[PDB]
Amino acid sequence: SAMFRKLAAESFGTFWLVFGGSGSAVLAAGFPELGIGFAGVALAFGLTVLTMAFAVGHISGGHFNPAVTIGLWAGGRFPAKEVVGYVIAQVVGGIVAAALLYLIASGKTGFDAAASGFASNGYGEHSPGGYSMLSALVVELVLSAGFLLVIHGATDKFAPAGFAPIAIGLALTLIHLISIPVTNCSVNPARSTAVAIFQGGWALEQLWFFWVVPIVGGIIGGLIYRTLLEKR
Amino acid sequence: SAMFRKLAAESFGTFWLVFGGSGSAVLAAGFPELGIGFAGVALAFGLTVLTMAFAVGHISGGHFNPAVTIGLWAGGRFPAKEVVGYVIAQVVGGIVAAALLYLIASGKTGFDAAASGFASNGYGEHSPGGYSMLSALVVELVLSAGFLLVIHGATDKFAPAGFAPIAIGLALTLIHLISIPVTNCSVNPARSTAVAIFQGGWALEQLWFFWVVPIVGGIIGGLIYRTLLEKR
Amino acid sequence: SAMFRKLAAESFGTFWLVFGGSGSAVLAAGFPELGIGFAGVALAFGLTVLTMAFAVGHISGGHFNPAVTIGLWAGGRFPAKEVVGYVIAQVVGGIVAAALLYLIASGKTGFDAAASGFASNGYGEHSPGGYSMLSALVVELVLSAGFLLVIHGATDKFAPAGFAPIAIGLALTLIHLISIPVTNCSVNPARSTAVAIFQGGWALEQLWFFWVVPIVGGIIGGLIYRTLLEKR
Amino acid sequence: SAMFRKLAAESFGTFWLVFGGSGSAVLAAGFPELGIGFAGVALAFGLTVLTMAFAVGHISGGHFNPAVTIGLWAGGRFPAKEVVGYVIAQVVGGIVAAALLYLIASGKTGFDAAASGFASNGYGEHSPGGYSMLSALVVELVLSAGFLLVIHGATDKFAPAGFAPIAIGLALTLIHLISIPVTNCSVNPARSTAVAIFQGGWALEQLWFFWVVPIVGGIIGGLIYRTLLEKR
Ligand SMILES: [Hg+2]
Ligand SMILES: [Hg+2]
Ligand SMILES: [Hg+2]
Ligand SMILES: [Hg+2]
Ligand SMILES: [Hg+2]
Ligand SMILES: [Hg+2]
Ligand SMILES: [Hg+2]
Ligand SMILES: [Hg+2]
Ligand SMILES: [Hg+2]
Ligand SMILES: [Hg+2]
Ligand SMILES: [Hg+2]
Ligand SMILES: [Hg+2]
Repeated sequence: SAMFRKLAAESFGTFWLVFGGSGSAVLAAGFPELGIGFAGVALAFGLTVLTMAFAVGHISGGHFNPAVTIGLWAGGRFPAKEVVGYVIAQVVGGIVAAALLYLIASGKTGFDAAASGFASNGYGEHSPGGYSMLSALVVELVLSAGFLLVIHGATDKFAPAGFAPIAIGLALTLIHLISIPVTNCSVNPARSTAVAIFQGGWALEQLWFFWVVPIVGGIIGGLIYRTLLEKR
Repeated sequence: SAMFRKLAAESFGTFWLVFGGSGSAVLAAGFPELGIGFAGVALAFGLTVLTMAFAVGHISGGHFNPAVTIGLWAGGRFPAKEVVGYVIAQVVGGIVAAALLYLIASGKTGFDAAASGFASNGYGEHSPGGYSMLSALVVELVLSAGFLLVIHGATDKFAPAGFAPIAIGLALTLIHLISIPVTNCSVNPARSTAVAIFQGGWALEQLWFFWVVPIVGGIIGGLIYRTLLEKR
Repeated sequence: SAMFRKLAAESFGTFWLVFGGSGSAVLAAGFPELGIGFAGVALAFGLTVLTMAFAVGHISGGHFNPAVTIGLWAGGRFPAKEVVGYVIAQVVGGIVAAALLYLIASGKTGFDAAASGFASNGYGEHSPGGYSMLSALVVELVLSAGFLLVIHGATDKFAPAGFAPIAIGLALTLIHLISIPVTNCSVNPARSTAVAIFQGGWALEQLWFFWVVPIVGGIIGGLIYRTLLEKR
Repeated sequence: SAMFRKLAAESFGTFWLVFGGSGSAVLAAGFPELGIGFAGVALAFGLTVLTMAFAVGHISGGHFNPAVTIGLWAGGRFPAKEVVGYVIAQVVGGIVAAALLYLIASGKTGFDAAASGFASNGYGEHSPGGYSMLSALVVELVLSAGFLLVIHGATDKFAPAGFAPIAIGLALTLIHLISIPVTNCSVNPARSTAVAIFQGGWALEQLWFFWVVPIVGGIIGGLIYRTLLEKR
C-alpha cells in the first residue's frame, strides 16, 4: 500500500523468478539421466510467478516483469507514474538472484557460465535450436501479447476472484513449453538482463532484442484487451 | 456481452490453443535430450484452455472448440443462433496461429511441415503409433463425450464457482496424455483444420474424420448430461 | 439428489478413471522416445479424479472407488445403506472402460493384453520392480489410509469450500508417483478388477489382494480422522 | 483446536511428506526407462504438502516442517509456547514414515539404503552433483527464506482465502526443481533426520547442517515479511 513495500515485493518477486526459473535451468535441466529437461524448467518458471503472485500480489499487483508493468500501463490498468520504480525494482531483484545463482553454480567442478550460456536468451547462432532472428521475433511478440492478454482477462473485474495467480503462473509455464527451443524463452526483460550480465558475451550483445520485443508485445496485448475485449 | 467481443474472445482463445499446443509439439516435443515429449504437449494443450478460459471465459463462455459449442447446444446450455459465428471465429483464430507457427518453425534449417506432419491428426498409416481407423474412432468418441460431460458438470449451477477453467483445462491435458499415440489427439475440429492446411497432404484427406467424430462425441456428452445427470 | 443420477455419476466417474489412467498406461506410458512414463500415468490418474469430482461431485459425492465409499462409511460420512449400489456402479463403470480400452489397444499390431499386463496390479513376480507381497501390503495400506485421511480432511466442514477435488485428485497423482514400481498402484478395487479381467491370468489370481488391502486401508484412514482429528 | 488434534495433524502431515516425497525418490525416481526423475520427485514433495495442508491445515496451521514452525514464530504468526511440541510431532511423524519406507524398499532384491543414500541430504562428496558446502549453504538459505516468505504472504489476511495450500505446496515443488542436484533438497530438518537415520553413515554426520541452515533461512524469511512487507 506504501511504495517501499511495493518495490520490495517486486524485487523479491523478480528475484524468485530469476533464482528459481534460471536456477532450475542451470542446476537441474541437463543433469545426467535424472535431470528435469525443458518441461521442468517451464514448470519452475511458472511456479515462481504463481507462488509469488499469491504471496505478494496483494501488496504490489505482482508484475515481476518490465513488459508486464508497461503492458498494464498500456491496457489502462497501471499508472505511468509508478512504472519506472517497478522496472528498476525488477531489474535489481533479478540481478541479485543471478549473482547468488552464479555463486552456487560455481561450487561445481567445470562450471562455465560463458560457455554454457547461463540460461541466456539468444537468437540465430545463440538460439538453442538454431532459430533465426525472425523466428525469435514472432514467438516473443505473440507470447508477450498473449501473456498480457491473459493477465488482463484473469484480473478483469468480471473474473472470479482469487484465481489470477494460477491463470498467470500457468501461462508462463505454457509460454516456456513452446519457446525455450527458439530463444530460451524471455518474455521478461529483467530475467534476460540478470543472466546476460554473467554470461558476459553474446547475451549482452543480443540483450537489446529481449528488451524491445517483449515490451512491444506486452503493449499490444494490453491494447487489444483495453480496446477490443473489456466492455460491456 | 456484445457479440463482437465474444467472437474476438473465441478467435483469440482458439488461436492460443493452436499456437501453444501445436507450437509445443512442433518446436519442443522432440528436441534432442531435453525435449518435452508427449506429456509436455498434453500439459501445454490443457494450459492454453485453462489460461484463456480464466482470461476470456467471462466474456464468451470460453469454448475455443467447435465440438464444445455444438455439444453445449445439445446439452441445452448454448443457443443454436450463436453456434455458427463461434465455429467460424474458432476456425479463423486457429488458422492464423498455424500460419504464425509455420513462419516460426521455418526459421530452423531442415524444417519440413509435410514430412514431419505439422502436429496433424491422422489415423491408420498416419496414426503416430499405427492405430487403425476403429481405434481412432472409439478414442475420439469417448474423449469428446467425457470432455463435454466434464464441461457440463463443472459449469453446472450446483458446482462451486470459479473452478471450471481448472477442471476443463486439466481435462484436456488428461485427454492428450491418453490419445496422442492413437490420433495425435484432436477432440477439436478447429485445431485439426488449422494444422492440416499446412501439412498439406494426408491431414487434409483425413480431415473430415476429425470434424464429424468429435462433434458426434460432444453431442453425446451434452445429451447424457442433460438427460441423465442434471436434475434434482 | 435421486439415486439413479448418483449411481450414473459414479459409473461415469469410475469409467473415466479406468479409461484415462489405464488408457494412458497402455497407450502412452512406454511409447518410444516420446512416451509419458510413470509420471505421466500418475498425472493422468489424478486428473481423472480431479475433473470428474468437479463435474459430478455435487451429484454423488464423487467417490469413484469402493475403498473410498467404504472408508467414508467408516469415517461417519456416508450411509451404510448407500454403499453397495455405489460399489456396483463403480465396478460396472470400470469394466465398460476397460472393454473399450481393450478394443482401442487391439487396433495396434502386436498388442498383447496378457503378456503386457494390461496395467494390472500385481505383487511378487508380477510387481513391476520385483517387490515382495509384504512391500505391496504396506504401501497399499499406508496410501489407502492417507488417501482416505486427505478425503476426510479436505471435505471437513472447516475446510474452505470448492477445493476438495484439487486436494483429492492430486493426492492420487502423488500416490501413483510413489507406488507404481511396487504394485502398479491400486488403492482402487474397481480399477484393479476392470483391468484384471482382460489381462486374464495372474491379475485375476492376485485380484483378491487389491480388494481387501485398499478397503482395510480406507477404513483405517476413515477411523483415524473420525476418532483423532475431527472435533473441536 | 485442542493440542492433541494439532500434534496428530502435524505428525500425519510430516509422515505423508516423508513417505511420499522420499518414497517417490527411493522407489520410483531412478526406475529403468519409465522412472519419474527429479521432476517427479519435486512434484511428489510439493503434492504431499498441498494435499495435507488442505486436509489438516484447518486443524494445525499445517507446517509439517520445523523450519516453517520456527520461521512463523519469527514472523509473529505462531506462539513460542507451541513451537517445541510441533517440532517433536514432525520429527516423530517423519521417522515412522522413513521406517515404513525402509521396510517397503527392503522387499526388492539388491536394496541398499547405505549405498544408495536413502534420499539423504548431503553436501560436498555427498551432494548428488558434487556441489561444495558453500553452494549447499547459499541455496538452502535462499530457498528456506523464500519458502517462509511465500508462506507468510499466501496466509496474509489480505490474501484471497482458500488458496494458500496451493501456493505453498507448489513452492515446495519449485524448491526441489532447483536444488535436488545441490543437496538432494532439504528445507525441512524433520525430513533430513528421518532419512539420515536409515542411511546410517554420512547423512548422520552432515545432519547438523540441515538443521541450522533451513531454520536460519526460515527465520530470515519470517523477519523480512514481518518487518518489510506486512503493513499497510
Ligand atoms: Hg528480424
Ligand atoms: Hg518467448
Ligand atoms: Hg520469464
Ligand atoms: Hg471406422
Ligand atoms: Hg482423442
Ligand atoms: Hg485440442
Ligand atoms: Hg504379506
Ligand atoms: Hg498403492
Ligand atoms: Hg486408482
Ligand atoms: Hg560453508
Ligand atoms: Hg534447498
Ligand atoms: Hg522437504
